[PDB]
Amino acid sequence: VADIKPRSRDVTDGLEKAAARGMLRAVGMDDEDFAKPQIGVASSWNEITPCNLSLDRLANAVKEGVFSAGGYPLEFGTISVSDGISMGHEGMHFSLVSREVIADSVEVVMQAERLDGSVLLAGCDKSLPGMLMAAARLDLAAVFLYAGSILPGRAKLSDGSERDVTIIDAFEAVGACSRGLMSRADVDAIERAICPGEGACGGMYTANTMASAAEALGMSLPGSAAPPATDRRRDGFARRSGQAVVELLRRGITARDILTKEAFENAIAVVMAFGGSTNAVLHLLAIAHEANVALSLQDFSRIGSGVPHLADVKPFGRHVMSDVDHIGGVPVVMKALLDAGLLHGDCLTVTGHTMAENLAAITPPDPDGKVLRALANPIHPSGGITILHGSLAPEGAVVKTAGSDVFEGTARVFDGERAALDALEDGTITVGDAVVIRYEGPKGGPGMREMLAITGAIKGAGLGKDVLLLTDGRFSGGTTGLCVGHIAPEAVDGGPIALLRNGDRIRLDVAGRVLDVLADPAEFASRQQDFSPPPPRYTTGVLSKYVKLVSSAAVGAVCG
Amino acid sequence: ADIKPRSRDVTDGLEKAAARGMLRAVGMDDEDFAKPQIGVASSWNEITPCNLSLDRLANAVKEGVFSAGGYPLEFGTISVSDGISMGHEGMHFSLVSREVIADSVEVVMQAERLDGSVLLAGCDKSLPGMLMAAARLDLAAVFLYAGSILPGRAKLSDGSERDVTIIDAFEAVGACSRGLMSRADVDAIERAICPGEGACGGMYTANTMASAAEALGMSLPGSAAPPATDRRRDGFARRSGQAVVELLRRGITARDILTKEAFENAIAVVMAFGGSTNAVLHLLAIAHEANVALSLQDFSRIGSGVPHLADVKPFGRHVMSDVDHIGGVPVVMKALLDAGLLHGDCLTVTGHTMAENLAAITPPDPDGKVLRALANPIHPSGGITILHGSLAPEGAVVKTASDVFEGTARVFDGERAALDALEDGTITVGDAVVIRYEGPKGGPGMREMLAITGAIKGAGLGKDVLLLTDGRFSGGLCVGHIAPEAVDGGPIALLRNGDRIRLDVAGRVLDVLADPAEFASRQQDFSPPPPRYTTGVLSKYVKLVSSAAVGAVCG
Amino acid sequence: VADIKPRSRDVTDGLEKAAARGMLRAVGMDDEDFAKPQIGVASSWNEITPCNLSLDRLANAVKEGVFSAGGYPLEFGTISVSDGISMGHEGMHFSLVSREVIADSVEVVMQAERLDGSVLLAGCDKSLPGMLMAAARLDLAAVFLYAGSILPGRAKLSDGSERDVTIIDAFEAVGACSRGLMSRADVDAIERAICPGEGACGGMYTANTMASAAEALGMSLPGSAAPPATDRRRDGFARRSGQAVVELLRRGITARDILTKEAFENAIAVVMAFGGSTNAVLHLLAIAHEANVALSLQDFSRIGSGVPHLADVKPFGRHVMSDVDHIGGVPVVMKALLDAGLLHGDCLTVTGHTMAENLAAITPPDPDGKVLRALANPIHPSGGITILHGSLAPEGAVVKTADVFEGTARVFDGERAALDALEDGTITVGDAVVIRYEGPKGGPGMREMLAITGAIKGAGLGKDVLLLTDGRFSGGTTGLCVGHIAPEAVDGGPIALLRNGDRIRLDVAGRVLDVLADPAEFASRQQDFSPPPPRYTTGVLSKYVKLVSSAAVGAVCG
Ligand code: FES
Ligand code: FES
Ligand code: FES
Ligand SMILES: [Mg+2]
Ligand SMILES: [Mg+2]
Ligand SMILES: [Mg+2]
Ligand SMILES: [Mg+2]
Ligand SMILES: [Mg+2]
Ligand SMILES: [Mg+2]
Ligand SMILES: [Mg+2]
Ligand SMILES: [Mg+2]
Ligand SMILES: [Mg+2]
Ligand code: NA
Repeated sequence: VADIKPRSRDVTDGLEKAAARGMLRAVGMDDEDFAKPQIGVASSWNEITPCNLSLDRLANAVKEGVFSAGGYPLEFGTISVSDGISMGHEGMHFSLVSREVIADSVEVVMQAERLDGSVLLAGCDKSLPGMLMAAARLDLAAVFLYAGSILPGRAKLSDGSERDVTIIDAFEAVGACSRGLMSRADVDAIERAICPGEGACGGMYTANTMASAAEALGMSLPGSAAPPATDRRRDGFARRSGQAVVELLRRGITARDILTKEAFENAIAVVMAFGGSTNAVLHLLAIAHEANVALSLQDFSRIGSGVPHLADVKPFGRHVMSDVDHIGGVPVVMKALLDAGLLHGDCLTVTGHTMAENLAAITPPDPDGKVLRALANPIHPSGGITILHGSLAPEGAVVKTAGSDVFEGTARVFDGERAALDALEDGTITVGDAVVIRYEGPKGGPGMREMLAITGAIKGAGLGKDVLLLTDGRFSGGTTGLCVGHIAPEAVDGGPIALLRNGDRIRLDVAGRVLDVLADPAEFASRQQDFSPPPPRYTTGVLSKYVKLVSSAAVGAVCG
Repeated sequence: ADIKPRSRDVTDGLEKAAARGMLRAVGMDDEDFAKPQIGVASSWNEITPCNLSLDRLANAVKEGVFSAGGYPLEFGTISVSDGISMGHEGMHFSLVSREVIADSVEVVMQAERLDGSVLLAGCDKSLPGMLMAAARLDLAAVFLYAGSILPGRAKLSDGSERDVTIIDAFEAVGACSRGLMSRADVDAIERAICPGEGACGGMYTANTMASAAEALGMSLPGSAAPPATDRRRDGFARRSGQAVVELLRRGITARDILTKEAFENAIAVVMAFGGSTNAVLHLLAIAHEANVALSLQDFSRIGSGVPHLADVKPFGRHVMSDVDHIGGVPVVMKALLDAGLLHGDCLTVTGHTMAENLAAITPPDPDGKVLRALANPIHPSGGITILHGSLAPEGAVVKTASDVFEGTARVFDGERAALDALEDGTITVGDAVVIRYEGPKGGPGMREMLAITGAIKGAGLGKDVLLLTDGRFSGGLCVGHIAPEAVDGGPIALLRNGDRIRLDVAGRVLDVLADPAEFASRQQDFSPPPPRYTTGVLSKYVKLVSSAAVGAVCG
Repeated sequence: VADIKPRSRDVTDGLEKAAARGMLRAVGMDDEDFAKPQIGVASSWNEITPCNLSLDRLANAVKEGVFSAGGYPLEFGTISVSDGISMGHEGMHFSLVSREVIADSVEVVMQAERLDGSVLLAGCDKSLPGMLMAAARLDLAAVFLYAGSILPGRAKLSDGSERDVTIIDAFEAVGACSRGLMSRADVDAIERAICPGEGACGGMYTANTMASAAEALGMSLPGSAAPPATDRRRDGFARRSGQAVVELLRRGITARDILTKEAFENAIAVVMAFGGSTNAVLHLLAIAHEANVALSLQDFSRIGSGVPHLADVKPFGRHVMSDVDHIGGVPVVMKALLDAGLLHGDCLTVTGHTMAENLAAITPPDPDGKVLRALANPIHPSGGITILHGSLAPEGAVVKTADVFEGTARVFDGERAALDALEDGTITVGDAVVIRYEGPKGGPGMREMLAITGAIKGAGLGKDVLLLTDGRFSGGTTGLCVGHIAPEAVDGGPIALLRNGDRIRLDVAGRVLDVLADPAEFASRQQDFSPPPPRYTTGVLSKYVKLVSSAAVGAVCG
């Protein structure tokens, strides 16, 4: 039978623990509490971004649930950054490393205090995988709860027209204004509308994709991802999350009993079915690594080839998470995939029951057909994300799936985004070019920046469907099937992307899953002698440490 | 000066429409884009009493920043309990918390383009973690302490009444296991040691570093001493938010304040307070983060000229609330300055110098009981002694509560083997007890070991044996920080059972008295154990951490 | 120059104030804060209703504003009830009395602590006029800030239809279900959608009406009413409210400098233009009484005559307050009224500037034409509200209008007797149904009855019967529902002398409500009138009944 106190007997039990008991009294524990499991309630609450604002009330509601189930909760805090506020300046270099700092933050507190289990609360992009990575690493009972999505805003423009707007509409408005196609007054109108109050980005970006993936991994209560941050149903999910973690301790269940290979395959299938963020490839690889579970880029290909793209969601589709909530949330996609034999029903979850048993209990409706397509009428018969291999990316790369044709182009090679933006401004990027931005990898950037300026400018210059964008970094906001990221090995590791020179020919076959450089292997291989990595830009502090310890993007840019 | 050295990246120009749009959703309006943005970094949590006051104090810092025309944005970071972590595997995760906290503040401040910070900490390692981030960022930064816990009084079965704390609970446990105290009396002490919010009241790491923060000029003068439960801390909080905005108006940043001279002020004040040996490790690391040259020999030099004045636990009688009653940290600082043992011209977070601050607040002279006048010291020199010599070529640290101490080496790989030996009677009077592989890499995490110090004292061998480690000690002669550590093939790794060790306090020497040639002939036989932690924060820490001799810095 | 501490030198200055200073240190004041004005921040925050949830964060942002302007804020709390959750049970008798308890609560703290000025924060119906009454009564610098409106919720029905719903839709769902016209599943779908999270009722009920009235009185910052509770623009209005109260102290401005006759006329005009709640009549009469300003039911008639219904907003219209916010909020209505000469521009406000000066500074757009109509194309030519007098209501009555009814009286002592007669089939087409002993004293608490209006409406009798009370009515019948009949039955008004068979006439155009029995015989019955004994002989309602005035003067307690 499970010990409901697998760690906290180190601080509560026996003559020798008098000093620890004396300190725990001073945070409120009394005689009756020392026999209870201790639950760490880790919140990335802050006011530096709206994404995290709901986590204060939700952590409180988690503590109420832990108490309701006979546990003792202890709240603590960790950082997040704003993936939105950090865009367009030096802060973009500090987004992905925040993931590592959050996972380490949770590990250190849980290990130091000998807590038995956790509930982990996150809002903004990198804090979700940061928490899930800590949960995997610790292999204690753990429940993940999301902040919830922001509500959509509506801009009134100068011509009397109106549009629903989000972050991307603010960046695009700036671009329209710079090309003389939009007034500064109309950029102002969009700015005032995009973010009304608390909640993470409403589109299918990293936060909503990973909140959906956490339901799919069985690490969040089914139905918990979709209700908006402002919606008090989140409070109920919070109290039930605190109750659930105490029951996992009673069962002797830990995070690695839930994070099995099959649970990761269920996350891949759900992310493929939502046309989730390509960032979910990086994060799910990293979470598998932290859970000591074998997972490769090819597992993404294999599962993704069998799962249709169903969700018509921003940024590439029409709808936002509040619309997915309205038609029944993530359980609708999970039930559709289970009924089609595309989900492992027998995966244990944080309910203490299997994915199939959870879905039987809540009986989601069928896909509505607009927000989530019917399985027989999908956006694409296979996954919303495509994994590539070939001579340019022998350790793999990722691209959002298109309808389209094969692309061949003459390589145009840049060390960093700034160089490519300059070349675009000077007219040296034209139809048929393959634009290659290298030294943007985990080590090269450093931090593997999500670049939005080059995709924005290519679209603005009308070159959206005529140019191929390729990077060892990441892209946001480009044309489906024409922005390739995560090219491994990255330039700093002397991968083929580092050997490229202006004029080399590149071929991308998305349907055939191939990204090749057309140069004679022998001739191409011997330029290897000339490769030299630029010296690290950041020689002190968190980014200097990151560059020393970080792995390839091909295995999730893990540091441990 | 430009009052927005950073935040123009998120508030200014056409291109910042998206960042402005998100900043409106945390409550900023049109008039707030022109204001400096202050990160208010709280290590608040409920896992230890040390951090409980930080929630209301963060709120008061925000009120201060608003009152001075800034815009504060609160965020959280971790802290661990140095007390609750004692006696189990959690002790391996105490020191590394310092590095995670420093990184966490750097990440938020760099990602969000904030102009300055107010940094709030309670428990041992969170104070140096915040100070290291401030030094590393080189923006306007003010540090504010959670404040001390109130002392609790235990009534014992024998009608006795004593003020008790963590060490009193650990000692009670030892007394009870040796049949010299009832379980009833152990329970009475348990119930009294921590009544509620505030850090340890003795001159442990937290109070030492809070005092050192005033001495660095990084905290408002007088701010360290008021207890966590006292509402004067709220006024210091509001004045801390006001102060950071004024630093922006004057274009002052942390490295303007953290000069070599400020570090020598901090060492002076720590020596005078009988401060924790942990302050050696933390000030070396904070200087490294400020790009300021600071070495163990700097500690020895300042320490030679600065007497121990504070009669404070654990060595003395009083706690920080007693220090508060008689005028707090500025009383020690004025006494040192008057004697020419403090640099008066050091710029501080007030925008004025240490001398100008002390002139403004006119602290009283030492009271004679809680703080001694200079002519009347507890010891004529600093409590913290720096050693070198053939066993510690890169340095070691000992609290000298000044003769030659010796022993035949009894050598253990980790604390457990030393305790097993004490239990088997194989440790006797005159032994030099060496616990190696407890360094930053070896432990890993350079534990502050309490089990062996407690067990030796409990066995009556306290004054009869020498204690030596490449890790750290709490309670109890106890030599720590021995460098290079065992994992790096330092002399401590070559020691064998029987080697003669000599500690010479006067000469500042810790020697192995082996023939140098015979001793060096042992190097070929050394091989380090493989890392115990192969995943997570401790596998990373072992890969990056420096020698304790330069502060166990990671980057 | 005005003393910026008109009250707080009683607790900070002089030898005798040593104790008071020592206590203020313990809430955080240091030596420098004793020279600052002290601002009471009064929050009706609670969790008993969603209406109040935003007030915790907004009270915090008020404090930031006070600190930003050199004041020292001290937060304290008062009650509020839920006008929604109180509906349908004995709790309804405790709604209006909460207004008086809230007013007394703020008076007590402000007078005890010698605070210089206040920011008052309210969300649910009765708490807004409670706070405004306290502000008028104290005559210190005061700024009012609303919680903000709830967001609209979307129900998907078994039908496959989708509706935006709120409380009335939940109560009508229940009526439709018990008459076999809606499934239980669809009632549950509506229940789940009506209230997503924090905020007050989104329609033009008492809260939104009084929040709009507060902007029109000059007691709230212009544009502050309309932004939803969940919208962080409310935080900016909170910080500016804290800044505003300190600047009122610097200028020596107090609440009665702002609450002039002209400002109440502004409030009446804005309430009429919004098709606002008839409860606004009761509360604006009470606020004017507390402010020592002459205001009568006749003023509502005079101003109401000249102001058209502009806002196409629930419950009458289609839209909710978030829609009004989208098109530029209450300032759009106030500028429209100012330009048409239907607003007094020279009224001093909590900005320290005039109503005209404020609207010039923020330049609201013109009415959009859908949510807010231009005056050229109003919904109704005159105000939604009609004031009546006559032999049945000598001290007046109030009816929501949109023509001449004559009927035989069917008389009930209390709503329950009327509901029983409807189920019995005793209430029929042509009846003038009289529910008496529901006034301030009679009820007690002048309940807003929804059960009889819903049951009559459900029974298809809406257009066929006249509903009359000395209480209040909530919801329409799609017919005529006359409230506030004064004097009330307890005070031996005509309503108490009525008997089964008397005839009654209601002439909306004539502003008349008459009992058509012969004067001489009707008077003859006064000798045998005996009021029932108070049901509540203990506690707050026993004290309320002893002190409350006529609804004709706002049901004030003195
Ligand atoms: S920026 Fe935080 S979730 Fe998008
Ligand atoms: S345990 Fe936290 S300061 Fe002592
Ligand atoms: S019930 Fe509170 S505003 Fe309607
Ligand atoms: Mg909280
Ligand atoms: Mg992102
Ligand atoms: Mg197991
Ligand atoms: Mg707080
Ligand atoms: Mg310590
Ligand atoms: Mg400088
Ligand atoms: Mg509050
Ligand atoms: Mg009401
Ligand atoms: Mg006056
Ligand atoms: Na570049």
